[PDB]
Amino acid sequence: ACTKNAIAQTGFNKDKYFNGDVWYVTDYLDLEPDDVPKRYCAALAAGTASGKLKEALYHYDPKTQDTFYDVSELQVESLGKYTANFKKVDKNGNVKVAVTAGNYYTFTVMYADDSSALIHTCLHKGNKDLGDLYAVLNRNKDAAAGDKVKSAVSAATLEFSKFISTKENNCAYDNDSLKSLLTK
Ligand code: FDE
Ligand SMILES: [N]
Repeated sequence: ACTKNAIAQTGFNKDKYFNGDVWYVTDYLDLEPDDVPKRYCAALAAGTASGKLKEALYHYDPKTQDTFYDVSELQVESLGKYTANFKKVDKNGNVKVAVTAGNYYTFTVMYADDSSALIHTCLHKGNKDLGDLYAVLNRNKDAAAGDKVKSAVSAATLEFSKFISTKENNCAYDNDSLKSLLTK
């Protein structure tokens, strides 16, 4: 179960975050960490598409090759805090698993600037028991976490040393599919 009410960044700039571009997960912290593998690849694109706030996700397990995409129309709880009822789609947006009650995640943007971010996410999926998952994002898939985002990790009373890097997994991403999924 999730336990954190993450606080959104003061002065969060939604139009900059939700600009349609890709964010790569570079490091993550799962508070119930047999919930996610120690090796993993994820990325997202976030933007407004025909007036609707949307997020597209990509996950890839670099060892098993398990792959999936998702898209959601986000609902606003407060500035920087969203609820996302997801559908699993192929890379082209064709629905594999429709939106369903109880399949949603929340996310909170704790820190963002033009190039980096710290988010909290709480996933709910069927009768699974999942916990809080923080992620450091960058616009550049290879970027080491800088002082702005690391300071935000400390300000959340977390230790960056505990975050697991994605950098050594040979992750390669289909950026074109994340961007195009925003419309789907
Ligand atoms: C490492 C990592 C990182 C991440 C991130 C993320 C973000 C930012 C967001 C998210 C979300 C999500 N996820 Fe995530 N993630 C991860 C992981 C994961 C896993 C392992 C999974 C599977 C689960 C189950 O089913 O069991 C997921 C998962 C997930 C999901 C589900 C999808 C479907 O369709 O089913 C979702 C919605 N993820 N995510
Ligand atoms: N996740």
